[PDB]
Amino acid sequence: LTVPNIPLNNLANSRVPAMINKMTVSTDQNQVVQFQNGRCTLEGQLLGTTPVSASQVARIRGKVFSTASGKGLNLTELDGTPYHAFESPAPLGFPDIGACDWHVSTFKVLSGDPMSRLDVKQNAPFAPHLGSIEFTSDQDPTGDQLGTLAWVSPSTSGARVDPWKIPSYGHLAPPIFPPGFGEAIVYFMSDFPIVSTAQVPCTLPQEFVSHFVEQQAPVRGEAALLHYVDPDTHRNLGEFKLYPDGFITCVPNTGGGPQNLPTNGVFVFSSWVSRYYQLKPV
Amino acid sequence: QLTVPNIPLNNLANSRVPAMINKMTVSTDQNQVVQFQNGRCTLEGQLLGTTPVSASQVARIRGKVFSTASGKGLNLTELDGTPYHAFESPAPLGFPDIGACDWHVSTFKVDNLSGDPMSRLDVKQNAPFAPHLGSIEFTSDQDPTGDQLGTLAWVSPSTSGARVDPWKIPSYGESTHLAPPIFPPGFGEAIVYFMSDFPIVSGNTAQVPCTLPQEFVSHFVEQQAPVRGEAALLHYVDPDTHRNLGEFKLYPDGFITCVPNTGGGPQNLPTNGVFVFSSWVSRYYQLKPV
Ligand SMILES: CC(=O)N[C@@H]1[C@@H](O[C@@H]2O[C@H](CO)[C@H](O)[C@H](O)[C@H]2O)[C@H](O[C@@H]2O[C@@H](C)[C@@H](O)[C@@H](O)[C@@H]2O)[C@@H](CO)O[C@H]1O
Ligand SMILES: CC(=O)N[C@@H]1[C@@H](O[C@@H]2O[C@H](CO)[C@H](O)[C@H](O)[C@H]2O)[C@H](O[C@@H]2O[C@@H](C)[C@@H](O)[C@@H](O)[C@@H]2O)[C@@H](CO)O[C@H]1O
Repeated sequence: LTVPNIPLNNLANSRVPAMINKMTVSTDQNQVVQFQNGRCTLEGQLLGTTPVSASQVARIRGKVFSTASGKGLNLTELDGTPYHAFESPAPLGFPDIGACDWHVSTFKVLSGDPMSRLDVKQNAPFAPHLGSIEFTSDQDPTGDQLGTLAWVSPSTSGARVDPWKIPSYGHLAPPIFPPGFGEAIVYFMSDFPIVSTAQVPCTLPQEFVSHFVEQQAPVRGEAALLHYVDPDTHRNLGEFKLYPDGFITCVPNTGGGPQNLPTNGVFVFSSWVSRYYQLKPV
Repeated sequence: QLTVPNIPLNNLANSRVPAMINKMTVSTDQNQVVQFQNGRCTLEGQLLGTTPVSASQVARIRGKVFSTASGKGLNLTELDGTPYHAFESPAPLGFPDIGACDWHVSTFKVDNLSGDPMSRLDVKQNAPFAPHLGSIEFTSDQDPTGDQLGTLAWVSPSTSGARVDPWKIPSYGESTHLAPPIFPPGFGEAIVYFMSDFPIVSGNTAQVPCTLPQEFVSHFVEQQAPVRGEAALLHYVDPDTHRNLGEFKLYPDGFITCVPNTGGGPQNLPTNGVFVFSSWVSRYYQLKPV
């Protein structure tokens, strides 16, 4: 097993199309998350709606159809092949930013302005598991539309967007529980236009996901001990544990944590360790 | 030891636009020379041109809005906001390389958002287009200010009568330190182009070619493998049956070739195959047609 030999700031977010710009721990270190993207086991098994490429993250494709009030999308996979309402929560790569309006910029798969912005609410007709969502748009999209989540905003006036939530979809990756004993889940944060924190967290950089899928490495221990290394001085900046279920922890120093580390370090696999191997605080 | 990504073609990203690869092809003129600045990396992991590491850096722009007596522009930075220094690159890393057309780039202001946060920056590749020196002019129907970060959304012709040719690169300048041209390397070989659907208005097709899938680029950067021959022989393999569907050569300078059958080529291959490194071979190794 290896992890990507790529500095953190050259890694992509796995929940929105953006680069990672810092790490952090949650304000409540017992907080449980259940992100559906950026989920993959160390052996390379994708979970939830997680796709392989950073260019599949938080994208939607579907055929426009007429609903009672306007238009909707009958979803397909991003490659245009049919979506089958089966075991996954939604088509692969479907956004997982819950409890907010989405604004998705799509094109018809040209003359004039080719873009449509689809404004999607997560209310009753939002049924991505079944394969359909509704939208309003100031443009006139028709046919086969492919696009990318552009920004998010509150579901109702006065509400706030919490990008730590996931949608109700109508094989949902399981919750990630802080494993105890002072360890805290490490979240990888990206700037992203959120109207009304304005950073989106994820639990694995996208290139970690493709790395695990590509490598199909056997898991040889209860956790993988990683070092976060300065690529210029080659000094070890901190210890992290990578768990088989596909998330990373550290022991954050009180009043601090991985948010105080440089954002240009490289994670390097060091050794397999037991589940209760104690980390040096960071 | 050199490997290539164990990822099927349809799960690979384009290295010139933010899109997934949906097929391979060869150019209609098989002697056509290209000089793309993104998707460029040697087998030893040396990035060339403006090529970034991540698929989510591809064809993106960041900069600070400034005004002139005549209009507005962006003073470019790198995508992480750090200063862009004109040195040995054509532009900031990840900067689009779709030449000779108007660009339409959707940006947001980095940091307390209210209302519609997006601005569409309309960029012309005329005189004020000087990304190598670190600035471009734009017009916009919105009101972007401050630190704007965004992604190429679509492209359209420079003039009314014109077409978009996504096989061209910009004029970045003046010496701009371009990644060198890629010539078809002889022995009946044709460069393999990886295509993605993308909104090109008034292109002959709505597709953008690139010469390396983006995950190949990051793979080479990570691996930092030594080059041990004049070319790497690859097989394109069906992941279910494990059978070899065709021979390809991967060159040290960072591109892939095949010998296409007359009237055909890799465009006729299934799109769910995986490239696998086979062996190092001589420059003169003659490929079986595909
Ligand atoms: C449909 C539409 O055009 N709505 C505009 C408002 O934005 C909507 O806000 C609601 C919640 O209030 C919801 O997020 C929709 O998805 C938004 O499209 C707009 O409100 C202003 O901008 C919003 C994004 C909101 O977040 C806030 O910034 C502000 O109230 C109003 C005001 O210009 O115009 C509406 O047309
Ligand atoms: C500034 C503007 O919005 N102009 C509209 C034209 O779009 C511009 O076309 C020029 C080239 O003529 C260039 O591509 C700019 O980037 C565009 O913004 C528009 O042209 C029509 O739509 C274009 C996207 C393109 O498909 C063109 O072939 C087509 O004629 C014209 C016509 O609607 O209106 C202009 O106001």
